[PDB]
Amino acid sequence: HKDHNFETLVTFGDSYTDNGRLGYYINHGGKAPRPGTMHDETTTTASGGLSWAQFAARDAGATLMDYAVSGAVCSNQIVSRYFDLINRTFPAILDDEIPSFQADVLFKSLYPHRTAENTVYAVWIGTNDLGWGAFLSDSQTPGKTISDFVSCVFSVLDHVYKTGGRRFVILNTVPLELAPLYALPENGGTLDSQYWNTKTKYNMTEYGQKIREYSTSVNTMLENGALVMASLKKRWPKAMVDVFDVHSLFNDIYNAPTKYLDAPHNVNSYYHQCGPAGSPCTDQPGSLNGYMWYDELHPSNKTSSIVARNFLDVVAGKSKYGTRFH
Ligand SMILES: *[C@@H]1O[C@H](CO)[C@@H](O[C@@H]2O[C@H](CO)[C@@H](O)[C@H](O)[C@H]2NC(C)=O)[C@H](O)[C@H]1NC(C)=O
Ligand SMILES: *[C@@H]1O[C@H](CO)[C@@H](O)[C@H](O)[C@H]1NC(C)=O
Ligand SMILES: *[C@@H]1O[C@H](CO)[C@@H](O)[C@H](O)[C@H]1NC(C)=O
Ligand SMILES: [K+]
Repeated sequence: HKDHNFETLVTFGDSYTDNGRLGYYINHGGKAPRPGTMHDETTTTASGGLSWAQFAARDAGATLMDYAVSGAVCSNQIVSRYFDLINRTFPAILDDEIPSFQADVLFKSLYPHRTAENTVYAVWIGTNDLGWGAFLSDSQTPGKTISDFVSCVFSVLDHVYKTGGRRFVILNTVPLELAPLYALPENGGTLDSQYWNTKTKYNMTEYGQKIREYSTSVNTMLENGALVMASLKKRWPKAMVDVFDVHSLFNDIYNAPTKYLDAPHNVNSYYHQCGPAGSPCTDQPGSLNGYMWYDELHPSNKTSSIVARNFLDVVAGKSKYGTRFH
């Protein structure tokens, strides 16, 4: 615990990170928690267990403030999706998560001693922005591009910086073409999915290559844009900005699953298999620790634990997956 040089982990993102906040919106009339209150934490997330942020905070002996909301995009002004269950859009980072955090930091009951040195701020967003019903189906605000998505991520860091945060980690986009949702059926991919219930009406090869181009392009722009902003444009004076190349880590797990997963070392299918309505559902035999993917879109709790251990290495300034900018 004392081997990790922070006391508080603040996370922004989507269902890869969420530890109960969409559940709050669902159960409280589609409204965020009141300022100075957090949602109830769950230990059963979209991973089938803990999210990476929970593994990381537990191993660091850190308090987790997890503002991630399942379904989120970076900015609803760029692209949004309607969640009928809450009678509004899925919450987004700029529109919903950041305003919550900005209100909460004024409460000592939540943030007893938040300093530039003792708090790490992480953002992991893009899975929904780049995917079906968003940029992949050209559903964004007309004229917006994936370059505007990258600009939004840096705007998240501006808002954190403005509150006095200085230690930033951007987690880049995963290889979404390897998620069974976007993979070809011949390689374990879904047919019609709860996340894309018309997938089989499309050239699945073309859409999977398009999401590879979008994700790799965003990853190039996140790393070199962060370098420009941090090192040339003076955008975050005296901040430390890490980029965690979780894209390479996902490829490493996918390509060598016997090094990372328990039997059956499955990377191309998914543990929890639902019909295209999202119901009914069957779990595969054997351990969840033997699956890269809890479902066709979400990394397993086992994959999430691997993300967490590498994240802590990135925060320590000693990781093959970390690039640090002062
Ligand atoms: C991921 O979550 C699964 C499911 O909860 C965990 O696996 C089980 O762990 C318990 C405690 O060891 C066992 O008794 C069960 O037999 C397992 N399966 C079920 C259905 O409960 C797994 O340990 C978690 N992995 C990580 C890395 O946290
Ligand atoms: C959405 O609106 C319906 C009907 O107006 C209502 O019954 C329901 O409680 C709303 N959902 C949320 C989470 O507010
Ligand atoms: C589907 O997309 C792939 C990848 O671009 C292409 O090679 C193939 O010709 C396409 N098939 C059809 C029927 O359009
Ligand atoms: K610590």
